[PDB]
Amino acid sequence: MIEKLRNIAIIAHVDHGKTTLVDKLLKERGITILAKNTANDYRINIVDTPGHADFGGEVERVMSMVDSVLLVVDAFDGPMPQTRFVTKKAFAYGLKPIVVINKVDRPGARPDWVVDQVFDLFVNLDATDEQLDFPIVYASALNGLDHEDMAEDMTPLYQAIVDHVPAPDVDLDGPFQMQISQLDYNSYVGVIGIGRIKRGKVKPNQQVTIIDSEGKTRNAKVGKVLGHLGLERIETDLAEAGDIVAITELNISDTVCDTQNVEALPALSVDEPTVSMFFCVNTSPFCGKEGKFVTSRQILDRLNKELVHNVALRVEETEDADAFRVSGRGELHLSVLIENMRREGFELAVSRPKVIFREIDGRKQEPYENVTLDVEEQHQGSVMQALGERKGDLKNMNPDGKGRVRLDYVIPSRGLIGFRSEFMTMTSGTGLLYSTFSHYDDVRPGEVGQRQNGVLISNGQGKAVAFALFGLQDRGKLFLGHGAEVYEGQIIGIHSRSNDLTVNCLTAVVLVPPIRMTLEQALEFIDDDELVEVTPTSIRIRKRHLTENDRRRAN
Repeated sequence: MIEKLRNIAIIAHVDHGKTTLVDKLLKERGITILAKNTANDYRINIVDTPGHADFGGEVERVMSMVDSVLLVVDAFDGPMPQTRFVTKKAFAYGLKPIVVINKVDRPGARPDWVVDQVFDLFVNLDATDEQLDFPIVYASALNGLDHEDMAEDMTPLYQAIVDHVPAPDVDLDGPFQMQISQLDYNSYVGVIGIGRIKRGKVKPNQQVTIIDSEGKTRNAKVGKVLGHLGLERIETDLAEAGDIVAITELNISDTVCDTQNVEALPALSVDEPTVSMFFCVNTSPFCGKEGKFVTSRQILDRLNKELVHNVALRVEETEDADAFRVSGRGELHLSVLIENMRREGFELAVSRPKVIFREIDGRKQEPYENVTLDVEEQHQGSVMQALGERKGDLKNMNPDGKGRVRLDYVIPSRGLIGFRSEFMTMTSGTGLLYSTFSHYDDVRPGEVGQRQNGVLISNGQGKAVAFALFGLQDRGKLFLGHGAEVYEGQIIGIHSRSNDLTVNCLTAVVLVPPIRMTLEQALEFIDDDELVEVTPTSIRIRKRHLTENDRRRAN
């Protein structure tokens, strides 16, 4: 069995062979088509390499599993460049191609010319080998010159895979050990851990442990691929692209292994998340009113549905039955997921975006971002200073002659959380800034992403009145204007000092117009003891615990 597995991935374009071609070894799929050839039997998994680029690095994860690749290229045309993004990543994991020139039959094809290209745009693609690049199987659909030529254009192909692809360097014995490479979901089945087995064996009930930390759960059902079809399975062992259920929320990169003498799997590799935040069921006094989906049931079902084709997203279950550790490549990764879940009719509450302090070697490495800001020459001071105050060391400034200046800080994500809102206030809109995650340098040390002020909090359900809002705006700025239905817990504006006030919003009358707190703004605002409650219409900000005497109880 073990020295006769061949694991490859395919690549193509629009005049796709693909399937067609993988159909033809026996629209549409996919993951992963387990062909099987013999004159010894060979299992041949043939995993699909997506033409789309979802995000993060979906293709990276695919090639965790495989040891070579099919590169189908149209003879008619030649290797066009959604093939290009993949094949780049395909050589980086040091994989040997098998080029396949499709549809040489069809009467306007340039089979040689193609191969001239399939080096050219291939030698500039880096490898560096190949060379071979052989591979080199001239296929047909409806199956002359070139190779062979040319019996039943079907058997030679089988030989090409088995002679140049090696079986995967894996260990049948030791413990059990599998990386979750891909991951998909169903509304009864659970979440399924699609993987290729790195060590050992899996019975369907067969207890195990899961990692980054200490998730231990029993197994249930463990279906392997077989044709366009995953069948249930009494046991599948090493090397097989075998796909598995019941464990958990199970995640990408996440790894399995015997609950004895193991732990764990490496390979980050470049998609790992930088920010945790809690998504939880809306427990407020509008706790199901302004929009439809609200059961925790509903939300996780939704969250896995993203988790599937969101490679950057990582969802975890809690000590709470109603909450979840949603993690992402960014915060703007999450604000999206949230905002979209608003527009779908979901109603949920979210804890502030606390970062991910991972740790390379000894010291807490934490995440950093290359920030760039474009401002008026007046603001420079008002801007430069505040970022310094956020542990944002300065790289460069290219002051562009006009009267503006460009500033290029690097900051810790931890430290940039909040800034966006205050940056607009300094520059009064003429404040062009955005950043991008850069790398994971060492911790800064000191507590930094922390706001000075405290909030004004209403003390019961009622419509607001200027008989309170006109006199409370002598304490700070308000998030609401006249006649908005609030509750005991709704933060309703920032205070001038750092203490919080449990006030009454209820009991020329000119209220200065309030603040347009956007979703992201309210995320980059709230404390560890506060929450953002999102309905499909409204954005509400509150306190984790709701009555003044419930806050006293805790703090």
